[PDB]
Amino acid sequence: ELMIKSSNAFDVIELSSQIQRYASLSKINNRTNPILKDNKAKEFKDADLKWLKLENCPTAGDVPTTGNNNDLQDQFIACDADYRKGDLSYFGSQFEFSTYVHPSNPEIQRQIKQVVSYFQYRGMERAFIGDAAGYVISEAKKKGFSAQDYRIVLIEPDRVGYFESNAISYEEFIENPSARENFLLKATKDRTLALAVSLAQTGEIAMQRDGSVAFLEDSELCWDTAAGSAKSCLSVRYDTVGNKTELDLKQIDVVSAKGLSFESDGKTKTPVVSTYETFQDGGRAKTINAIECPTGLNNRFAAVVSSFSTAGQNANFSSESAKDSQGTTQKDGSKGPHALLSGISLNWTLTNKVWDVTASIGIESGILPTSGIDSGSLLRNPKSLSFIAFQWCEN
Amino acid sequence: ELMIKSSNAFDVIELSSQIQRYASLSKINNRTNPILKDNKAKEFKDADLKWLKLENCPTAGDVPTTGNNNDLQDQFIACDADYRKGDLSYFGSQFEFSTYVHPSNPEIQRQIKQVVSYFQYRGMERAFIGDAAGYVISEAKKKGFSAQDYRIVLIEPDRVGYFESNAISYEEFIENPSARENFLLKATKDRTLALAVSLAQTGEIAMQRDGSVAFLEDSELCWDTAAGSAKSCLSVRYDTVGNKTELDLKQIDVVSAKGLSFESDGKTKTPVVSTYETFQDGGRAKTINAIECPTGLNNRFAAVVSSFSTAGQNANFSSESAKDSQGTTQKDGSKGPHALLSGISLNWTLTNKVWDVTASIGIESGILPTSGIDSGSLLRNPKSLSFIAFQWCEN
Amino acid sequence: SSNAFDVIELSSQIQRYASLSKINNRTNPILKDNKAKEFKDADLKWLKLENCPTAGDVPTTGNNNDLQDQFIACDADYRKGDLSYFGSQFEFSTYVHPSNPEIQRQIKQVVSYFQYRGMERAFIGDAAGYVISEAKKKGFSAQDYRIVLIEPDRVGYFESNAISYEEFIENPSARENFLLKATKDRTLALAVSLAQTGEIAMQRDGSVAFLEDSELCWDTAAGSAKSCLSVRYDTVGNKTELDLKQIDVVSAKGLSFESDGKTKTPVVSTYETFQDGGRAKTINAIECPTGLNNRFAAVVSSFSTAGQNANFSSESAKDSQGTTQKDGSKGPHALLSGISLNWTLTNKVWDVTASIGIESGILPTSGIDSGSLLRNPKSLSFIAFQWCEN
Repeated sequence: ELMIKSSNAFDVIELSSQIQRYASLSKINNRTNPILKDNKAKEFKDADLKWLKLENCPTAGDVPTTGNNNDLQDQFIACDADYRKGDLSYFGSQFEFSTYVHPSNPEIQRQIKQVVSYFQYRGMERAFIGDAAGYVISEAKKKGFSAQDYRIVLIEPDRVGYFESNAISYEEFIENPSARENFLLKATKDRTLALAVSLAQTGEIAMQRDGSVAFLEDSELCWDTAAGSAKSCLSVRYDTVGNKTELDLKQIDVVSAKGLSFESDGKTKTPVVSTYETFQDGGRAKTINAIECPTGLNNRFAAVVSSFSTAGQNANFSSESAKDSQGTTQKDGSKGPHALLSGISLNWTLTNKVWDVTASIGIESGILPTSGIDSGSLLRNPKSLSFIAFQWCEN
Repeated sequence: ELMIKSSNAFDVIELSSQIQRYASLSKINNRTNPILKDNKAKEFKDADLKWLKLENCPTAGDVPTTGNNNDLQDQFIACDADYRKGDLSYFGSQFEFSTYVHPSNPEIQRQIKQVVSYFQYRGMERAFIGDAAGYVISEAKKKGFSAQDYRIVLIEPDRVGYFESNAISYEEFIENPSARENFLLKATKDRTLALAVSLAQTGEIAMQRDGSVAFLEDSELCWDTAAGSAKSCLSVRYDTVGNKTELDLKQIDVVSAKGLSFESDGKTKTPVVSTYETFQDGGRAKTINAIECPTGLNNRFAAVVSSFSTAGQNANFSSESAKDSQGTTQKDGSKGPHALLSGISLNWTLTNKVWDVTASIGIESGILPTSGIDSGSLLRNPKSLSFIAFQWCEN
Repeated sequence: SSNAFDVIELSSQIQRYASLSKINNRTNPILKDNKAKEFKDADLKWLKLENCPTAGDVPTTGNNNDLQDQFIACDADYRKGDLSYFGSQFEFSTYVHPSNPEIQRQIKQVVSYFQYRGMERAFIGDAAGYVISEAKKKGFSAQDYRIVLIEPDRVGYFESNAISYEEFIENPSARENFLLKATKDRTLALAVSLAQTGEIAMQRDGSVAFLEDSELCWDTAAGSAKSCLSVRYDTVGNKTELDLKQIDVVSAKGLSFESDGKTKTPVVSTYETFQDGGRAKTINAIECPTGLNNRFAAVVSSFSTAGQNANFSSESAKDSQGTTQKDGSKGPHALLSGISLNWTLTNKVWDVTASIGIESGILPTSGIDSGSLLRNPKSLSFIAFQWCEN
């Protein structure tokens, strides 16, 4: 049906839907919602609706615009709009709040709990605000407007707003003539009779792509998966025991990263990675490519002893499951028994994105030839050695 | 007017989406969803909807509050809501579950698989439930819900609720008069004719701040970035081959964390972090500060040999790229050749967030003087030693 | 029924379509031409997927594994109701594509016409009311919102007459003025062109992205700047970062990362010593994530030449009672020539063995240790490292 039964009922919904849209927003035209900057638990916004109009109106409203009148602006009602019309005449809205610290917007100091909008009845006979109410409720459903309560109220002026001296639910106004005229008594001359439209702020508020809206405390971000109907979720939770926040990824079996860094006592590192290393024949350094470091982090390295013997070049330690060790070179150049050991040196230097590792094993004197890779009292870059190389980045 | 059908339908979808919302939350107002604590496979909730109302209602419902009434309390339906009216009248909902361990919530014992909400038909000609159901499907599309999988059922009571004895798809009820009239034939006086609603959300549904809307399977969470037009995305996926979920973060170059923990065969670890260590002059114990462990984790330490010789005090190993080693102290007190080695001990003890590290090197007898840091057959906490200290936390 | 919802829903979808160069990683078909104007028809074949029972025009990725981006359903027909879909008029401008010689234009403008078929033509003002209220509800603005009469043109239609929505509503003289020109050579229609003026929400299908530098945040009791995360692009390193650093601890189950293109898990360590008796040591291999293989490395921590006559199992102190002499008794510690640590993976268990070479002529000629070799000695502690990699 595209025919408007009651123009007035239509207007009540049209205005209400925009009040709802406004109450759901933390930002408007990329600026904080004005209503959220104060810290009182209540505020009454006036029937003239200046507070709902753009600040670039001929008469300037309270709703922020972007830097430029250049761009299209988000808006709620026309600059000249007036809803103080008809039998149900807009009377203003009561906003209720609670204190709120937004995790990322410092300008926000409270959050909307509930918005109660009042539409004063100006029909000749008070009782038939009941009929008026019903057409509003009908029109809500027709226009897909979802409010959380409709009530008939009596409101008196307050210190800075209005309060409800008496309230009766819509249902009990039509379907309970005992409570109905129990309520209309109180309709004295400094009280205003009105339809009250309540909007509760629920978990249904949309997560905006600008990140202006936070996930509720203890809520979860979830995926459907091919595992079936079980959802895979993650969350940020705060534990009072220890007073630390946690990004809880434990419903997921594997977190799969590319680059990865973390902090240890203030310092930033990447996870250590390790390799098994031995020297090649010939007595030269073992060259190991330096890992690539993320921005701002420097290369680190450590070599530690795994296996060793005093055989020097006469060995093969490259297999992780067995060691071949043929003895120490004797003065006549032949392989003899394994000499006794006095020390091991492992040195490393980074040049040009390559680590050069050098080593020597010190042995008892008088065994080795005077000259050569194994000579004097030293086995140089020996094959009779395996080490584990550790690499990581840090700042 | 016969737009009583569309209005009845609006309420059906309104209630059904709140029921679906409730079913998707493991916590409500910071407390475990009451329906997830038990361990049965199914449960039927009653048409009176007490279970869906807040416990702070004049007549208390079962939905928890935060405790502090100052707080915004999330809610699903009004305290005086009653959806047992109209041609499609709420009759209760069937929840099916599977057993479940929540990694961070010990109070949870099961997981919702699905919820079906039943609306019994109170029209006097049964055949016209198809017509009523069409309005429901229409109200569903308007709110972003799927138009598929609606069913017309016959349900009967048993001790734990109502079960379906017969079912036909909305589509077959409409198009296949033979199937329709065969289904209706089983609609005996003892069975309740109902529309079975199980809402499914289209991909266009907005994400909500309570987390109750999950991402579609294979959907990603994406950010615009200064890199240009390409998005940067993460996703949660289930591999049917390995039967594991993965949080794929690889499309991002670096995952940058503060504290970090992970699991290895059921145990919680932090990443190993390492320092290069040597003893300072004088032969005394060394102190290394313990890393700060996340709540619940305990400090671990391991020291491994990197370089060593029998020089004892006559050495400097503090550089990673060179070693100064000047031989073992002889009996006259002068530096001599390097003595031969029998062993190396690295020892460590945790005291008040400090690791006390001691070391010694056993050597052949009859070299060292009889007194001093290096004496007898022992080099105490020698300088001629470098070791890598590994630290991590675990439970 | 759902007429007003439908008008805005179709119009938004068409607008979305219009705004897209590719649909399902294939060129938007409407761009593969060079004409300045095209009218697309009421039956909406052009907006339906090609894989519909009756083929539509919207391309497909080819493989049905993933959900195919779509606009309307295969059976959709919006030619009902008092606001009945009449077709969409697109205006284009010239374009030269860098890689596809068939793309020769880009969209400049689209308007969707919904013809009026209500009992009384005057009631189109009411119908336009529901539409505009729905449109604004969803964060849209209509561009030149107007009621029109259209006649067939060279291409598509031209608007022979038009009245703004406000004029039709607030000027009864302008309205019948317009309404009387409604002859048989024209169709009465609502002309809808939607612009997104509200900020939009993140969506279940993941099609909408967080804005550059947006933070995704969670309320907590810890307060500000402790529960937010973001993806930012560092302009100096030209790298993207997932920034979790506000949160005290990221707590994972399994975890993998890449080192120079290779996938790893973090190394995990244990303190190990051999049991009495010279037997080999078994260490259970950690569980690897799908497609990774086990790695192991043992390194020396403490040792002596005591062999069996020792206890190194305590991390804080070492007992070493000397080397077994020829008569089988405990004597002085022998001198050393080497240490081997060996390991082999067999059926999810790492078998670890060790030997310490020592000076000859000390050990007895038979027994647990003989010759010049200590096998799997107690006088040793090593650190064992495990990780997975591909």
